[PDB]
Amino acid sequence: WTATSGSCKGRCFELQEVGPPDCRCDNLCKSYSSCCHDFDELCLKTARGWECTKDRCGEVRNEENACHCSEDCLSRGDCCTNYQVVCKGESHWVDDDCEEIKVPECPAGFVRPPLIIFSVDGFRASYMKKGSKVMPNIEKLRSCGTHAPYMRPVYPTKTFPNLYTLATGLYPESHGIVGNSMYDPVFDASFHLRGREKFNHRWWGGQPLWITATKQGVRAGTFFWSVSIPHERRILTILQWLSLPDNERPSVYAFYSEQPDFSGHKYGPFGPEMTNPLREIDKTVGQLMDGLKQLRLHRCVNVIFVGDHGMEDVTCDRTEFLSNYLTNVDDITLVPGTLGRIRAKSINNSKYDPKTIIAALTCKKPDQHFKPYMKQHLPKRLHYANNRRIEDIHLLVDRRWHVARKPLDVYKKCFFQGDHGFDNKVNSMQTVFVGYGPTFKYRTKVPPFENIELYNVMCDLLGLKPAPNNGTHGSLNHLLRTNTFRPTMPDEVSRPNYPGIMYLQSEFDLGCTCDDKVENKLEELNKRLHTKGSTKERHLLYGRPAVLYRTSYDILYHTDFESGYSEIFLMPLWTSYTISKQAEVSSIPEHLTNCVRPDVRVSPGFSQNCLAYKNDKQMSYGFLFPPYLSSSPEAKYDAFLVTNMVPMYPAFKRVWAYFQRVLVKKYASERNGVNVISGPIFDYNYDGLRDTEDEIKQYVEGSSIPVPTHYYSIITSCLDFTQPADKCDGPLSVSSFILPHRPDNDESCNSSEDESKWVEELMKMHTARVRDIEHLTGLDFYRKTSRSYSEILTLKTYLHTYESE
Ligand SMILES: *[C@@H]1O[C@H](CO)[C@@H](O[C@@H]2O[C@H](CO)[C@@H](O[C@@H]3O[C@H](CO[C@H]4O[C@H](CO)[C@@H](O)[C@H](O[C@H]5O[C@H](CO)[C@@H](O)[C@H](O)[C@@H]5O[C@H]5O[C@H](CO)[C@@H](O)[C@H](O)[C@@H]5O)[C@@H]4O)[C@@H](O)[C@H](O[C@H]4O[C@H](CO)[C@@H](O)[C@H](O)[C@@H]4O[C@H]4O[C@H](CO)[C@@H](O)[C@H](O)[C@@H]4O)[C@@H]3O)[C@H](O)[C@H]2NC(C)=O)[C@H](O)[C@H]1NC(C)=O
Ligand SMILES: C[C@]12CN(C(=O)OCc3ccc(OC(F)(F)F)cc3)C[C@@H]1CN(C(=O)c1ccc(S(N)(=O)=O)cc1)C2
Ligand SMILES: [Ca+2]
Ligand SMILES: [Cl-]
Ligand SMILES: [K+]
Ligand code: NA
Ligand SMILES: [Zn+2]
Repeated sequence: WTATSGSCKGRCFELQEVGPPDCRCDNLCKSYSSCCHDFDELCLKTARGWECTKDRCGEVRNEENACHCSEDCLSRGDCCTNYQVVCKGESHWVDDDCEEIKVPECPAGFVRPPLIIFSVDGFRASYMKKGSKVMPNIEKLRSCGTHAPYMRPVYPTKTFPNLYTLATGLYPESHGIVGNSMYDPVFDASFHLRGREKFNHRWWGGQPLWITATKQGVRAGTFFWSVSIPHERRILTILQWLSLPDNERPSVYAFYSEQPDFSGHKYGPFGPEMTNPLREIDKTVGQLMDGLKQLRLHRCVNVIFVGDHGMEDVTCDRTEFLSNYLTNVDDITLVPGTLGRIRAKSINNSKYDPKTIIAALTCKKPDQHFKPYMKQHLPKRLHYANNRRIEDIHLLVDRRWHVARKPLDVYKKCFFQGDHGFDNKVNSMQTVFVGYGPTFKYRTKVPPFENIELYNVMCDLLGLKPAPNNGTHGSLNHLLRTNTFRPTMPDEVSRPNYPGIMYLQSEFDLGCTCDDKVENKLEELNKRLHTKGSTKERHLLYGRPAVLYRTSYDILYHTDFESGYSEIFLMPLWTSYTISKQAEVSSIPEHLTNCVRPDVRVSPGFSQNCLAYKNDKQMSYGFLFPPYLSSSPEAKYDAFLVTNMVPMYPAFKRVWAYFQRVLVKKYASERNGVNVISGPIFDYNYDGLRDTEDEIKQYVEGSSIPVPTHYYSIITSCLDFTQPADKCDGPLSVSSFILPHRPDNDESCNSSEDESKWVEELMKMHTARVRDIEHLTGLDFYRKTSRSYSEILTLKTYLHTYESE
């Protein structure tokens, strides 16, 4: 109930919300059915439109007008945005040359440059180039300020998950808004685009920027605008707020546009109808900048122009139907569209089985345009699993397609030509970032980055301490002229041991054998030096990784590789090796096929054993440093040490062997040498974070050898590929992956073919940031380079995407 009989007199777009049944005058009262009776009349004036004309100049203040052209309007803070242009012979902001803003130029009483976030729904990254002729204001912001060629949204690339990720710095799995539509089984409640449940605070986790600001004494404009408030009015309201007295004036503001998304859905991302929405957004940017200029704020405010996601061509006819795969289609609930999420229609039905639903959906049709996953098997880069609102069964839908339950769902609901929501690596899903103002750099292009990073930067812009989030604070320092955040490297928590030779061969009873009993003073000081770290500068190029948790581990040196060997997990946490352009690939000699050798530096009690692998009929083993890349027949024996062994399903060994035999050398050839760090990952609770030992769900049968959920590799080289990886004077180039360690290759539909037809495709799908690996392992990489730490942070957030131009 609202007693809608109070009044908005002098309260129009009030900043503090009043509590029902008292009537509201804030920019959200409409959405709650709570506005006072006179809200439209007082607060939503439209008379005479949005612009001054020659004949309105110096008019007598008529309070009924939408905006004003009277002499007193500047001091009132309510002129039309083109007032000075029409009536005072001023130029529009867009017509002025750009001039570097070296320092904030702010009216007296401003304690900090205000921040204005101008968010545009569905603004695909290529609109910047393709619509440039019709967006002169946006283009000026872009070329004069700091811009990225695109910004990566989060998955799913829908509006709510992305705007709330912008506001919090969190992955959807952590902030809780995991789609535009959700069921939370704990609440037994559903979240929908339409309706009232979405307003309940229990959906919205983390701490969004407006709450972070308020808690730390920085006042915020109210971020959300009711759909019926026209754009012109939103701008005028922001401009009016900026005229409040110092003690009342917010420092941070948000504008949101439903365009171009609204039209993109109807006409497709490049429909001829899309030009007008782009012109109209540009005109709105023009109104804001002209309005700031009138208030002498155009060289004081930092403006961020940011999108939530792009838009792809998608039509009704490109829909896959679950009714073409499943017999039991009525026993499931599907969240449909550009992603799929499946659960049982009824929790009382004990005949529901996810294993058989997944199998019925797996590689069933030659050109199948979706792929089913258990959520924990989704690419780790999507960070889309650790939330009870995310159903166990997920369908990743190919770009340009939909998934629906039954045909009736599509024609009893072609309307649309655009949609979005797909995998956040998809080119058409990328969106925009421009920063313009005193605190951003001048005429600077920065590489693409992810929208989870922006919260930290928005906090830096406002002098706020960010709540804990998934950005990597300092990774976007290169966007900023000042207010940079200068982090220190995390402290190493565990120091390694450096074991020498301590065990005799006969102390080991591991059930392992090797054909290695064949017998030199010249070459015997040589082997000793190698085991003491003589070649370590070659193979460990960026320092050893730091272990950021409490554990017991040994550094092990070898001719061709160095490893940090965990006495707790019985295998390396990391193995580091460098492969030059010139390196040669050899085979595993016949006599050494099943060779595993005790490591006399490491106790039998802290070693794996071959008997466990023999007994475990499902599980085989692989090696972290690849025997194929040994530098000499003699060095090859090191690759067969029990301390280089890791557990691997036979199906996974197909993947791993092709990576090690073919791909590593291919990259070294293409990149002029590579440094590789590989290792296991254990993430049994799929939270993106390193497991402790007591979280491990699977061991090699009859042993304490834990089975990894994933294997990573970090592959580093010189960005200037004229220099070899091991003699690089400047910036680095990296690509990484986190491959799922699975007992089958059901994910790859072409896996009965030769590994040259499917393995690299699988690896590309599981591309990762070094930072993703850092979370999953508790390791910190690149500790010793000649590069600045912020540069290294940017490198650690880099994702190699494998999309074309
Ligand atoms: C991305 O960045 C984010 C933010 O930094 C990272 O997420 C953090 O990770 C931490 C480790 O997982 C986690 O710390 C835990 O906090 C628990 C208290 O949680 C509440 O308080 C915070 C602070 O305000 C709040 O943010 C939380 O909000 C969550 O939950 C509500 C709903 O309940 C949601 O509205 C909200 O969206 C958010 O949900 C997300 O996180 C939760 C986990 O908290 C997930 O379950 C959800 O799926 C969702 O993803 C909370 O309101 C605290 O209780 C934990 O302490 C336990 O573990 C420690 C280990 O140190 C142990 O010693 C303690 O005893 C305790 O164990 C006890 O409880 C266990 C479980 O019941 C039980 O098994 C034991 O026996 C014990 O009884 C823990 O410290 C932190 O909460 C989140 N923060 C956020 C916002 O998500 C994230 O990791 C980053 N991602 C990556 C890949 O890097
Ligand atoms: C919620 C809302 C955005 N809103 C609003 O005023 O937002 C202000 C804001 C600005 C910046 C923020 O973050 C920051 F500053 F950090 F960048 C956060 C919020 C009103 C719109 C209603 N909405 C929809 O109806 C809607 C629209 C489209 C889709 S779809 N089909 O997925 O495209 C789905 C739903 C979206
Ligand atoms: Ca984990
Ligand atoms: Cl959704
Ligand atoms: K076996
Ligand atoms: Na297969
Ligand atoms: Zn949309």
